[PDB]
Amino acid sequence: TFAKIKFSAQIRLETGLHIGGSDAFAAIGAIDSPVIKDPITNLPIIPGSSLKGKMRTLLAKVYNEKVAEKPSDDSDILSRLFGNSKDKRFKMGRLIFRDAFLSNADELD
RNA sequence: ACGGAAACCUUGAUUCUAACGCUACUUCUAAAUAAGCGUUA
Repeated sequence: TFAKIKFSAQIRLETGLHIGGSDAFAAIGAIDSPVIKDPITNLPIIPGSSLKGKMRTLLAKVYNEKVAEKPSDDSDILSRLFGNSKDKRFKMGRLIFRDAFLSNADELD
């Protein structure tokens, strides 16, 4: 059965978040450590690469049953969802992450 | 059988050290617990 399930949620920060972007890329920021933003709305975002990497690192301490010096000698559980470039049968995972844009700018205003 | 696959803008950092809400200034100035004894008898 070919289906696609979509875990949707609202990530509410409970402390200040600093994902951090390049100084000249996310606009020229006067501050020394700017956060990553949307190139048009100039609102902070949570890129899907951030969530994917942090989730893979966290589940790499639980569902690995061993240690890995690279994200290639990983468990089948992590490879099947996030992907492994050197494995033929998991060259792309079953999880697709998305950028998380600001959703409550009205409420903040 | 998508110039594509895999990749945390990440690790370590105390908005901290020093500093008397302090110096000067009389609750003070005059003041008898005292005055009046009528008229009748």
